[PDB]
Amino acid sequence: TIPHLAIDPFSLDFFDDPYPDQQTLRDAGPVVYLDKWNVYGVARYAEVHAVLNDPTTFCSSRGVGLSDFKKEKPWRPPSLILEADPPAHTRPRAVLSKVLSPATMKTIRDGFAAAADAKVDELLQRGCIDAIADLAEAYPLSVFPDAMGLKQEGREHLLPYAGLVFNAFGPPNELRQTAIERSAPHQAYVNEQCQRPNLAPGGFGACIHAFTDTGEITPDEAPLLVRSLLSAGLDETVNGIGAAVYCLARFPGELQRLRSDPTLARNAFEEAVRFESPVQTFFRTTTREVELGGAVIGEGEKVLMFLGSANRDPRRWSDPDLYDITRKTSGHVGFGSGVHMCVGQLVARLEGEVMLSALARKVAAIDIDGPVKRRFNNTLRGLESLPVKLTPA
Ligand code: HEM
Ligand SMILES: COc1ccc(C(=O)O)cc1
Ligand SMILES: [Cl-]
Ligand SMILES: [Mg+2]
Repeated sequence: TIPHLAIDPFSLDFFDDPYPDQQTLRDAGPVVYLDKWNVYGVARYAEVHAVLNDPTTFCSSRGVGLSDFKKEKPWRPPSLILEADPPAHTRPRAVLSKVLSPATMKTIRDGFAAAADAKVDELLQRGCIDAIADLAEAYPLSVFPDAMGLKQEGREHLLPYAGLVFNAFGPPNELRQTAIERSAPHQAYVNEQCQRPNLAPGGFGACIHAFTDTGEITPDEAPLLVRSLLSAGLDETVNGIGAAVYCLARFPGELQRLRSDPTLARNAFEEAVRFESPVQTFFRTTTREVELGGAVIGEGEKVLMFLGSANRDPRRWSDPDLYDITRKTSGHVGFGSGVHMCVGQLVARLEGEVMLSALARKVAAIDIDGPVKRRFNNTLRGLESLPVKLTPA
């Protein structure tokens, strides 16, 4: 009843061009079985959405990577939020929600916007730049470590650690094993910065610690919760901004619409998140036997959700392969859905909005002018190098 496929969704060949294989995964059936890794897969929008919104059956506390925490040891102590189910999930989630709240966005918006404007003006003086290293990476590194309240020393470990986190959700292939091997210096840096004295008062990390006074988290929970914000947030946002720049270069009509109404910047970034889905995949583990789209899945089984495929499923989206900055993007699963839906989504949207606003107001054209290179990661989709020439408005 369940079709078995040999597609490896963690192979370099798949990362290089995943979209034909994603259609094969969708059209095979609502539920497939991937023989390469012995997991179930759901690639259509309806089942991916249903699984995300059924946390008592499709749980997160046994890991959201391939590894089942009931069978194997986690490579680092489990996240208190990502790798937890309700009710244990609830109070750490509430703390991060308040630390990254709408009210908090007011305190950082002016500096985040000012840094984006300044970066675009700096890049316009150079003309020919790498939109990853010099923009998609440089901009988040210029605002987010400061807003966390990190010291200057050691920040060279931040991008390597985020790459490791997302490679470690994958299967035990070369990308994962290379990342975890000799990763101790990255872990040691990150764990040290999670201690209260190393976090600047007023920043995100210090505010997490301040919530230990309230009873929502204990002081011994706060370092692991800070760790969540040094794990998530950097690489996915880098990849989303780089994909937006790529899209505005490949779809010049959409850059022109954005230039004509810069208030479309926020939705232009949301559409980039749907289009690219920087987080391609996550797993759940079944807590009981369950029927899903006619498929009977046993207990204790890993279920792979193709978020990127769900965001391109023609059963749900018109012209899913087009970048459309006025698309009604509500309902996309690029940030997840349900109790775990990205608690950092307002920070992500702020960074993406203000960068795309700066481009909309200052740049007349974005032309690819060098070899484009893909960045390979077991969980993240994104570019390594994007040489462009920026023409000033
Ligand atoms: C475009 C950028 C981003 C994308 C595509 C993204 C994607 C996601 C997705 C798909 C989830 C759901 C995980 C699941 O269901 O298991 C998630 C959760 C989460 N994200 Fe993001 N994220 C982004 C930016 C950020 C930022 C900027 C931060 C921090 C400031 C962040 C921190 C988190 C955390 C802590 C969670 C766990 C929430 C929970 O389990 O309740 N992410 N993210
Ligand atoms: C969605 O990606 C992540 C990765 C790590 C964490 C965490 O370490 O809590 C949360 C979300
Ligand atoms: Cl760590
Ligand atoms: Mg400082």
